[PDB]
Amino acid sequence: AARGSHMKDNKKAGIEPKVFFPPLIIVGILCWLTVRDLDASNEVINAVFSYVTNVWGWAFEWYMVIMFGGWFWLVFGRYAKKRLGDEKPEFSTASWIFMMFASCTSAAVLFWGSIEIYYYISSPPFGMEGYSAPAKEIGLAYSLFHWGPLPWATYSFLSVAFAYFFFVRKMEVIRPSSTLVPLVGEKHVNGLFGTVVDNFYLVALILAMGTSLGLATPLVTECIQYLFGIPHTLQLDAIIISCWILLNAICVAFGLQKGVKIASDVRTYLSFLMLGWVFIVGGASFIVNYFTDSVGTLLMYMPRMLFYTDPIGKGGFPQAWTVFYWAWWVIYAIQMSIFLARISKGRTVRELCLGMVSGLTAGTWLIWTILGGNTLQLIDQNILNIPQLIDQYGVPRAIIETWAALPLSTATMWGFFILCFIATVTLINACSYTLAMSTCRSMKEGADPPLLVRIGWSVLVGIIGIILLALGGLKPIQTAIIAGGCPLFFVNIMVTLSFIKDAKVHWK
Amino acid sequence: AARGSHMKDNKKAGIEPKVFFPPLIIVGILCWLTVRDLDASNEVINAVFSYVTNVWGWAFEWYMVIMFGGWFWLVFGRYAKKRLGDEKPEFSTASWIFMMFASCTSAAVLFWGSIEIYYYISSPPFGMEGYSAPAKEIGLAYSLFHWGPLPWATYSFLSVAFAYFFFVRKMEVIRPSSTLVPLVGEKHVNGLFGTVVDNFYLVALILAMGTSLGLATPLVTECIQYLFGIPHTLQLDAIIISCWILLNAICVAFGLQKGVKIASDVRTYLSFLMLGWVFIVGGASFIVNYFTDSVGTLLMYMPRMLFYTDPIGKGGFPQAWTVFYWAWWVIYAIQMSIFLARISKGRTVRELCLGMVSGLTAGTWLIWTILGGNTLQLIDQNILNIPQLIDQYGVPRAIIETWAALPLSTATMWGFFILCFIATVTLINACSYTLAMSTCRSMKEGADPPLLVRIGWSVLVGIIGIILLALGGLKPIQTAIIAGGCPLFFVNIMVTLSFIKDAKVHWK
Amino acid sequence: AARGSHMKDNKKAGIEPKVFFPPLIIVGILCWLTVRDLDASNEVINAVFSYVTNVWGWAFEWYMVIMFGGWFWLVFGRYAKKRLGDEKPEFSTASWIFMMFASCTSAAVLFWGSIEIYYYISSPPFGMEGYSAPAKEIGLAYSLFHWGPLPWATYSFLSVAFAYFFFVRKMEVIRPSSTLVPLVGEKHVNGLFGTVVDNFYLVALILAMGTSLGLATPLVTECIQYLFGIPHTLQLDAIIISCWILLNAICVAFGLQKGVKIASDVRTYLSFLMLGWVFIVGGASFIVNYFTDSVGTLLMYMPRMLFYTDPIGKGGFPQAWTVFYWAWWVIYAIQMSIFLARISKGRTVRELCLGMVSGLTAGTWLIWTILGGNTLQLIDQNILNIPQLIDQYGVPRAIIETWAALPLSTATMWGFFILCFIATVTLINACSYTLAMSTCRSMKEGADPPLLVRIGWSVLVGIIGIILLALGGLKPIQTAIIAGGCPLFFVNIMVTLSFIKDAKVHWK
Ligand SMILES: OC[C@H]1O[C@H](O[C@H]2[C@H](O)[C@@H](O)[C@H](OCCCCCC3CCCCC3)O[C@@H]2CO)[C@H](O)[C@@H](O)[C@@H]1O
Ligand SMILES: OC[C@H]1O[C@H](O[C@H]2[C@H](O)[C@@H](O)[C@H](OCCCCCC3CCCCC3)O[C@@H]2CO)[C@H](O)[C@@H](O)[C@@H]1O
Ligand SMILES: OC[C@H]1O[C@H](O[C@H]2[C@H](O)[C@@H](O)[C@H](OCCCCCC3CCCCC3)O[C@@H]2CO)[C@H](O)[C@@H](O)[C@@H]1O
Repeated sequence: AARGSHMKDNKKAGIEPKVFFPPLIIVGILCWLTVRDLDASNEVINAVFSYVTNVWGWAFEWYMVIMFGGWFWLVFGRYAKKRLGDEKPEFSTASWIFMMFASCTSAAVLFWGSIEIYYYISSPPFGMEGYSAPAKEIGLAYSLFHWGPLPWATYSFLSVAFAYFFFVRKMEVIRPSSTLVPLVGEKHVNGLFGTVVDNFYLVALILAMGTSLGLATPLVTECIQYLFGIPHTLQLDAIIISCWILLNAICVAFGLQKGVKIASDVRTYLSFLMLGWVFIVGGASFIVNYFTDSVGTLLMYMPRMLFYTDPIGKGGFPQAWTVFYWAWWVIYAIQMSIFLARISKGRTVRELCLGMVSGLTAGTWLIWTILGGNTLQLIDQNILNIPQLIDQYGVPRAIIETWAALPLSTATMWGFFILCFIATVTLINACSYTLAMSTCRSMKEGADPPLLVRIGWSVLVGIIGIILLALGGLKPIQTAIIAGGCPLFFVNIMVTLSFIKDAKVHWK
Repeated sequence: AARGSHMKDNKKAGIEPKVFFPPLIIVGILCWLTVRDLDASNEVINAVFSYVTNVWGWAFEWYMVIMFGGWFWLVFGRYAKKRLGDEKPEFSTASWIFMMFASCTSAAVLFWGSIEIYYYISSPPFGMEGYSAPAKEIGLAYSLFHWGPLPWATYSFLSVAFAYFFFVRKMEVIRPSSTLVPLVGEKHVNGLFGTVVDNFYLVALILAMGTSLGLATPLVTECIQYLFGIPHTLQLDAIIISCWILLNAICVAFGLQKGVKIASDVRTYLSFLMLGWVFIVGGASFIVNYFTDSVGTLLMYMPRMLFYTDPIGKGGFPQAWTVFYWAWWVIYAIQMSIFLARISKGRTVRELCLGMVSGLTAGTWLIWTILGGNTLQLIDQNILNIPQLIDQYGVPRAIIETWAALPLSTATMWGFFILCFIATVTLINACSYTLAMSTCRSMKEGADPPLLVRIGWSVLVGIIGIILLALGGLKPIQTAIIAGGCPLFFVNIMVTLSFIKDAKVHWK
Repeated sequence: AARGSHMKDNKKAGIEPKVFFPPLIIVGILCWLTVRDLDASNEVINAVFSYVTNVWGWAFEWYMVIMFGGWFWLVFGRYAKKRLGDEKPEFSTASWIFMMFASCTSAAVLFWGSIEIYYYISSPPFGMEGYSAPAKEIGLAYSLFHWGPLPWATYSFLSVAFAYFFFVRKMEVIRPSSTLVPLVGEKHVNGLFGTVVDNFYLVALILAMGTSLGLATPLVTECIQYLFGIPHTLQLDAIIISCWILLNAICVAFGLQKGVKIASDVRTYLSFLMLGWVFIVGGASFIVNYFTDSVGTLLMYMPRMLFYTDPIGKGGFPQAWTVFYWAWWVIYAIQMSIFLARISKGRTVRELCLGMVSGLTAGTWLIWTILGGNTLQLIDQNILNIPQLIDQYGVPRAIIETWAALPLSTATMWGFFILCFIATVTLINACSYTLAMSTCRSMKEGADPPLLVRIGWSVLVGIIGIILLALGGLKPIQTAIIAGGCPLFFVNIMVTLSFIKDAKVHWK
């Protein structure tokens, strides 16, 4: 225990058993149990989904309401004009929006963007009849709601909190625990409380990352089946997941940050090209008209959508969608808010709140109205039988089918194939990075994490994906999200309370 | 006419014939006529209800709209930051809310809270079908509307006006007339104009107080019938009303202010216990879910509910409920606003407007969603046949039946019995006090009113209750409220105009 | 080319070939082609209507949304407190409102005010059933929308822009082109760009003026047929149009500005008398109740109405009405905004925005609810068969029939006859004035335009009316409006961008 041991900040690199082992053990144990009996796992998975959504769905809904309220408080309250770092923004306002407008590009987004409208239209909210005109007229509006300005505004409290911690308090924050000192004290932060918090967070994050794989993988393999004729099987999925891991491993080992960043740029520009293409050849005039109509419908129904539980009719719509999506929002809040904070030094509180909500919803509104308007038309015109395609082949095939129904079919599918593939590479890279940084001992800033830790995490995330795929269907992915959401409900609130308490003292 | 007669402020105690005799004569004459022929009275009662609501319902609706607008003007306008008395508030912000949150406890509230949803659900607005899902889905929302933030916000103009008169102008105000000097001048105030105004007010108030009895009494006697087996009759009602009068008389004569105040505290805490109990054992999960859903529905329909007259379909919904309840709101505005003003010295205008609307609706929202969600479930599950119970026994019995349907039935009914009983004691005490103070000569501050005047008024109010009960049903109570509302429509407006005019001069 | 030619501002009077000839040629050519084959013109007219509304209707809708947003920016933004001229307003606030509240009086307003509800009720939006209760309950609300605070608020940007140009920049502005210097530069303004802009504007205006005639004329002749027995024919219409032209010619030639102004005053006061009469004897109680109900319905549906395209059901409602009316709004924006600017010197930006929206909607709300509530009742009670009347005689006859159905039938029709007649005289006078001023060389301020130019334009406008009448029905009038609207979509936006750019520099 010597010598010269406590004569400075820690300054050495490696794993921190505090937070490295428990996640590994917990996710490992869960994977093993899931695989023991896939049919009984699915039975429990379904019971967990139904229980949380039906019994605690209301709390997820009130969380979004409160956070939405917070956005107004930030935009109009005492902090509106506070600068987040006295320096000038490190980006032009345009590159700043472009960076948000770019982070919207993802594989999960192409998944839900392409298919969620089919579900809204066939099993409508508010007791409407499946496939009726009124079901069709509310379909996109409900996307504009679940992926619009309201959900994005709920990230504002956390984004401002983190930019305040980074740039006014000048704290290095990696783990949630590090922001809670104003709230519970250093004893609790550094003790067991802060350890549990950080471990619950990491588990939720790990599961969430697996779900991203679980959704992105089948899209890529359906593209592969369509383009090359290689049949989509669970083995093809395990093969592609392996390639991503190896690719990641080669990128990390040889430190190709430069190349990965360029890939990130290509995915962003390909996204624009692909959406623009779908718009131009998918029925531009209908899409513009349908979007316009859906805005007014969204504005009218919004308060109804925000507080919807269907307690009389019990059709289950809010439970299946709103609660699940809100859990998705809650799971990714800290992660997304940190990234928004980082690109926002020098901006004012109100500037951050207005800009992020503007640029981010532009991104998501565009994706869901173009892909959703395409899908809706294909259903309307009987070009596809989506129910039949799903019952036979699975959801990912039905999605690929909405893409291949467009002109220049083979070229279009090349575009999408490339998009979903690079997106997943940059997602794996980013995922492995975050997990490594969060489970290793405090290391000098600007330094990359221990390589073997980083690769090891990518492998565990890949395992989770293949199991989710083995389990089959949407339900396992949805329940992993709902599960992770439950703890992070409390973690998110704790970080914002911590910010609010600190700000009383150091922001006046 | 001497001597030394006008060498100071009046400083002596007794009745003021200006305002003591006319009310007595008017209410006496009305009681006598009503009793002459109960069946013809009821016929006229019904015709007065239908006429005012159908022909002048729109004016009651626009009154609430304007007053609601005024709330925004107060919160965002030139007066927002004005303090109501330069002193520090005489209560902590918590005890201040608790005092509003406490004034919500009443017998009339348990009456309407328990039953109004049955009516909304069986004879729905907007042409919906009775007992349909959509009727059930709007039922609580319509309670959240009639007893929510909008009606409470309409008291803000009067509450601010009175706190301005009490604490900035330092005027002793008892009667409405005393605030009108800036508006019509001292001649009119002290002359016939101010006398008519104060007499119309007192008559409306007297009728309104009778209706409180008329509603509270049958609840207590249904509790008595349930608990002790004593059949509910008109004679049992006259007996209980007598006991309240005697109780009041003993409390006043021996000056037991201390004890009455403690009773007030018990009723407040019993209310919390009873509502909490109903919530915990009445279907907590359904109640939370139904409340959440109803908020969104309320937010969506609010503008429609605010301006509703049903002029095409003529189903009569707004006339039966909204207009009647708005008359109820209008009748009690001055009284409630004076009480809100008194507990608000030292608060700013905006503080008063935000706090009262927050604390008061918390109180009323809780009462109507718990009691209404209980009742709705009992109807849903066919535990009770409310229509049958009402046709056979009357509304009060159906209400008691929703309470007795809960676990620990006998204990629960003891809780409610005690609640409605003490509530009525403190209501009678407060009622008799106000009437005495308003009909007697200006007396030195902090002094209790002439005892025989005070008891005499409690007796006249008791008479009005027993007649209302003799008349039977809801209609007589509703028409007395609508009748009183008509004059006070103009009185309320006069006080706020008076405040607005004065404030131009003395508040800048 | 001499001498002393460029030693001052131009200072001489006559036509400016830049902008005098092209309009004349273009409208002349169009008139001639239209008349060549009335049945084929109507076929093309119908195809132009369907194409613009269906394909580009969305752009008209987003234009109103953006302009509406601008109103909030003006009321709450950096310019809210800027004064439009440092002088004191040249009118009392009352005479200022009265002047807006007066400009609402017109023949076109009596036309649409009287009949549009019949169309809303018989061919309802949102897939409702014709003549159903819900169709009737939304009917007036849709008038309150198309002629309410939202459309009036969209004039605020242009009204503020022109008052800024007139009173802060002290520029003489007659033609749109003259405001674009900050936007495109003097070269473009004085060159071809500014010439095209001003010519497109003048053509749109000329067509629009013809439509006013095309609507006002048949109302007057139906009144003439009703009162005097003279059969309504195309020849009677050509005769009345001639009388207006001659009347105008006599008024202009002998410079009877005084008398025309008095006529303007009479029309204003007659309007009040006629509306007040219709209200008092047309079912006051129903009208008050129906208006109240319609406000709440309007507030609830507004966001839905604002963004409505009906892309699924394709019932065509928004295309037939909203898009057409928005084109009407767009066509008259510059003209109306100049007039609002002129009567608003010395007012602040926010004052102009609040006052104009308040006074103007008071005017239009009153007209459409009184005339629309009258018409609705006549349909409800089966006093008239409007469809039958229209198929047989045309729309103008059905309108006159709603007026003649009121008590004192002969006197009422005298009132309306006089109203529509003087209204059209003052409209022709104002129209001819504007066209003259816009097509003639810059002349010294306060000077009347060349008389023969002024009369000549009134004649061309009269021709356009008679052709529109020869074409028959509503469609030609609607398509001329939609046609003119398309160019002025861009002209309106250009003036506001020009104002915004200039204001950055000279308003701080
Ligand atoms: O004096 C103490 C401080 O209080 C203020 O807080 C206000 C802010 O000034 C004010 O902008 C803010 O308004 C937003 C309140 C929350 C509204 C939530 C709803 C917004 C609209 C509909 C969705 C929900 O309300 C806060 C209090 O409720 C501000 O924080 C400071 O300006 C002020 O100094
Ligand atoms: O200059 C004169 C004074 O005017 C102001 O009054 C404004 C206030 O500043 C401003 O806050 C207030 O806004 C509320 C207007 C009423 C809105 C009613 C609607 C509110 C929202 C929807 C329900 C109805 O409007 C008033 C005028 O309409 C304020 O009284 C002062 O700040 C100011 O000095
Ligand atoms: O610092 C730069 C300037 O920015 C401000 O602009 C604000 C204004 O202060 C602010 O009042 C204004 O609010 C209105 C924004 C547009 C809202 C449109 C919606 C309004 C409600 C629903 C219909 C549409 O937003 C502007 C920016 O979006 C103001 O122009 C100045 O006060 C300020 O100095």
